[PDB]
Amino acid sequence: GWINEEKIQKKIDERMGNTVLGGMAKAI
Repeated sequence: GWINEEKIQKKIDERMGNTVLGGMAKAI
C-alpha cells in the first residue's frame, strides 16, 4: 500500500536523509 509507506520513509529521510544532503546536495 501507501499510507505507512509514505510516513515511514519521510522519517528515514530525517535520520539519515539529512547527512546525505550534508554530503552531496549542500555539503556545508
